[PDB]
Amino acid sequence: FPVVLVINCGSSSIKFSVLDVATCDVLMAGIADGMNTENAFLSINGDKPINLAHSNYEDALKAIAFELEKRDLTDSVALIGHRIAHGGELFTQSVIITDEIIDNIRRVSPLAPLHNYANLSGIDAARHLFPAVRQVAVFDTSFHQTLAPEAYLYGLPWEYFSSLGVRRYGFHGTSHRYVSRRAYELLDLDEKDSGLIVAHLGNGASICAVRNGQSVDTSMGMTPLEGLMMGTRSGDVDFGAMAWIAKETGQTLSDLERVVNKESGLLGISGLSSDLRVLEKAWHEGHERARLAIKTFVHRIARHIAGHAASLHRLDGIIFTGGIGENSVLIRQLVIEHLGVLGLTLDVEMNKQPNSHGERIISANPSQVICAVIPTNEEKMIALDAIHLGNVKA
Amino acid sequence: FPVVLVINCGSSSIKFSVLDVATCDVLMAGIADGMNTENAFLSINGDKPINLAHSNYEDALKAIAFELEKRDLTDSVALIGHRIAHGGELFTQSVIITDEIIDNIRRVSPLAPLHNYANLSGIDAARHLFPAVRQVAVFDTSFHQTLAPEAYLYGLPWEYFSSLGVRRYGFHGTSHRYVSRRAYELLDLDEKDSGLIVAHLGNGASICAVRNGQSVDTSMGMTPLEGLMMGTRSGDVDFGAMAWIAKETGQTLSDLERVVNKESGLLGISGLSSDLRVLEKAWHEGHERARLAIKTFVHRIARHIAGHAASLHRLDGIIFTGGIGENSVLIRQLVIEHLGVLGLTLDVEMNKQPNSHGERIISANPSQVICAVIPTNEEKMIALDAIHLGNVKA
Ligand SMILES: Nc1nc2c(ncn2[C@@H]2O[C@H](COP(=O)(O)O)[C@@H](O)[C@H]2O)c(=O)[nH]1
Ligand SMILES: Nc1nc2c(ncn2[C@@H]2O[C@H](COP(=O)(O)O)[C@@H](O)[C@H]2O)c(=O)[nH]1
Repeated sequence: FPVVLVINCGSSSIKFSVLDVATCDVLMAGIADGMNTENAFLSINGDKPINLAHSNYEDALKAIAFELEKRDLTDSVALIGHRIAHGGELFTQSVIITDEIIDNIRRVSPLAPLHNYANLSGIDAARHLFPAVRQVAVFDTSFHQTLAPEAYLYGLPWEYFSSLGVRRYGFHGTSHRYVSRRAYELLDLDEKDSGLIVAHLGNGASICAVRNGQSVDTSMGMTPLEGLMMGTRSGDVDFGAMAWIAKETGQTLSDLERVVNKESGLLGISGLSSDLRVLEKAWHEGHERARLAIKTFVHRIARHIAGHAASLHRLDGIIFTGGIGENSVLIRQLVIEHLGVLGLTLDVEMNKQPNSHGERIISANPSQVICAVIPTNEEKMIALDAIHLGNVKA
Repeated sequence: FPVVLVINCGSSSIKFSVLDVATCDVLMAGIADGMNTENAFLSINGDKPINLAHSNYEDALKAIAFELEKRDLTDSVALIGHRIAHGGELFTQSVIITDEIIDNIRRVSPLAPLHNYANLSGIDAARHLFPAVRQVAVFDTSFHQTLAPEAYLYGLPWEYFSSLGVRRYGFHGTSHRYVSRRAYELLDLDEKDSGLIVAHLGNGASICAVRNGQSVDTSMGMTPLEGLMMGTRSGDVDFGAMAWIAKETGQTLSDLERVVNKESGLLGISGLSSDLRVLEKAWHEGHERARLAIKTFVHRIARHIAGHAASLHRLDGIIFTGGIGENSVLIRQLVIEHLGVLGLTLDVEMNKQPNSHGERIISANPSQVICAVIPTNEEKMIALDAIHLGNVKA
């Protein structure tokens, strides 16, 4: 009864999951949170908060690995999937990890210094602890390499693209990929004759146009800072204004990189929370700055959704996913309210239902376009890729 | 037989026109080009290139004023209109120039140091040379103050908006205003029940959503650097990428402000020209970089047009204007080609015709939305405002 191990090595954390090959069901989940710090803890299911003080990426994985042998799971780890943040232009699909892969990942790491270099430390540690186990590298950017130049190029001088590698890459590729695959079934569509818009909304957020199967436009840019206004992230911002602010407050480019990435967004406007559950309540309690933060949020999502639709020959569906998209009744309706121009009519009884109802249509009959919610499973997709790559003979 | 004098004091030039009150027709046009330099010339109609060596904003206007008395026009200058670049949040409409106005213009000048401070020098000089003549200040930003916060706020911290005044303002307001007014007549619409998209495309470029008469969304931001990719201007650009480039080439914020504003855009990609007539030919001659520069241009216009439509309850028309929009057959069709999602069908015989045909529908019957071209007249609108403000008793 074989399983697949899934690893995501963030900036300050290691998120892991164990899935069954037969069912693709989670049999264990956990997190090694607060990495590299004076005190680092491991938490499986949120039941054991085992401390490890000053421990790094390798030492954590060793602790996690023990907690699998402790539960007699070591001998069943058939495959190991690794979430990779930035694949650049070198990775179009999912691959079996080899020296060539590690080497190519090292090459593109310049594009995302924080995330990528942690992923490599997660690969190397897994390479170590699991020898005969075939490993797979899954890229958050690969789904997007189907974009045309006219859609990925920036309005900057060519030198930057050809020499320095400056271009739009877009993120949440695995989420946008999975969600769209599922969307073909639920909406009874033809992948080769389809036009979808996928709104991944949560911690970080992006839109993606999926034409006839492939990604043809996405909101996030070279970094995850472009597109929609997000939790702590500003979203689209006038560079002439950023350069102006630099001249006023005397702040540096590095200073503003922090403000834009960590102090801006939903938090930035509200001066309250980078979280909807709070802000949604704050509005109802009469807070205006929070009401604006959400109206502004909603507005920028509708602008991009409708804008991304221009990359499709015909619009068939609009899909919500991520923490916010799946769970938030209000933002869903507010975003449709805004996109009445496309002849969208929402079925409020269908939109009322929580995330327990899973995959669900939320639009009515008169509506020109079908709306739906599909819970993303970044983990399931990583597994499926590896299970497929398991049949491969290297 | 009264006339109106129109003045536009750019960074390095003074563009002027003389219009008849009865007909709103141009009776004289000219330019004082290459200002403040070692040699500064004046050119009426392009017939006399009178040099003035080292001459400033006041001395040029004196020379222009003589060339009106020389043609017996001084005694007929009933009104003087002044193009003002940046009105901030203080000016919602056109006004008669008074001390209070000059004072308020001084207050908002921080938002556009280059343009605004030249406009004031144009007002002061005209104040001088014409005493009893009533003067009018017309703002390139005023039409846009009808925007909701959710549409003008940036994803930055609130402090910047409330204290520092950071927000979207949008430009080409007079062009977007005039064009839309005309569009109601040509398309037989009801201003109070209308939804237009106006694409001003030329030197600099912007889109504007006009719902039930008023501006509800525009592409340009606080500065004229946001929105579409333009001639020398980059357009929308990932700030995470600009901060990344800063870390690579070691360039400063001021360095990049120049690259983005002057070295980027159509010129930036092509490495050839900041002008379409050339690039349109280059493509046909087999140049790829120019072909991309235009495909990229087209694409970013369609993204914003469709995106701005989300600010309308219903889409009735799409309007092209400016040097590029009025004159370019190809870009018009390429932009419609891209916006097939909205059910746009273009009548190519109608699109073939040059700018001599003036105001003209270019879409067919099957098309869900009417397309049209309307030649902007920033000057005529400035006059009309002043002629209206001429009836006012101060
Ligand atoms: N309205 C609402 N928002 C939620 C709920 N659960 C999570 N969220 C939002 O989803 C975000 C987390 O996104 P995630 O990391 O899961 O993609 C949080 O900012 C939070 O506000 C819920 O039950 N209701
Ligand atoms: N294709 C084409 N483009 C033109 C023509 N005249 C002007 N343009 C374009 O319009 C731009 C000038 O915009 P303007 O300053 O008039 O708003 C130039 O970049 C130029 O390429 C024309 O006859 N054909």
